[PDB]
Order: sequence, then C-alpha cells, then structure tokens
Amino acid sequence: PSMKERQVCWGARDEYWKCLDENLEDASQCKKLRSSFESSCPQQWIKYFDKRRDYLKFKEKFEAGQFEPS
Amino acid sequence: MKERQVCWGARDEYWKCLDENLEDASQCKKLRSSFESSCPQQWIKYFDKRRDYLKFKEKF
Repeated sequence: PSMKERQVCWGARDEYWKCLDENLEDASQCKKLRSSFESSCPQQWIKYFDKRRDYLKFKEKFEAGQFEPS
Repeated sequence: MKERQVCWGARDEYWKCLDENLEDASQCKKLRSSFESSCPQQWIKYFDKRRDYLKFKEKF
C-alpha cells in the first residue's frame, strides 16, 4: 500500500484498539471502527494485528496476575 | 520457584516438539498434557497466543 494507505491502516488499527482498550474489550461496541479497520488494511495485516492483539492482551493478563496476587 | 522452573521447562519441551513436527500439535499430545499439568491456565493461554502470533509472523 502507499505511505498514505499504510498510515490510514495503522491509524484505523490504533482507533479500533483504543476502542477495545477504553471500552474493556466489548468488541460488539466497536463494529463501526472494526469495519473501518477491515476496509483500511490488507487482509494479511488485519490477521497479523488480531494475533498480536490477542498475544498482548493475554500477556497483560499474565503479568497482571504476577504483580497482584489475590 | 521450582514450580515456575518446571512450567517454563514444560513449555520449552512442548514448543520443541511443535518445531520438530512442523506445528502438527497432534504429534505432541503427551508433552501438551505435561505442559497443561505444570502451568497455571492463565499462563497456558498466554503461551498459546504467543505461539499463534510468532508462527504467523514467520510468513513475512
């Protein structure tokens, strides 16, 4: 994709993630920004970003559990 | 701390099984059982998501 298209893809991924972060992962609340993300990014990049998101979220859950024993 | 070393070792042995069998997890079911038995559930989910990510990142 062009430099512009890459920036629009990365910004649409940032807005979608920012949606999921702020709204405590309710993803049926970010269907508009998910559409924008899917329309803006190469299919391979959407797959890469979704897998990276899952990794980072579960890593955060893992490190949280270690820092705050109950 | 022992339990923690055991879980990391189990995750290493399972992952090395996946590497040697080109990611056919069905070839590594006994090591998968050992991994699940040695690690907290929260950790297994983290490691599984790391593995899914790193294997996909390899195509690039």
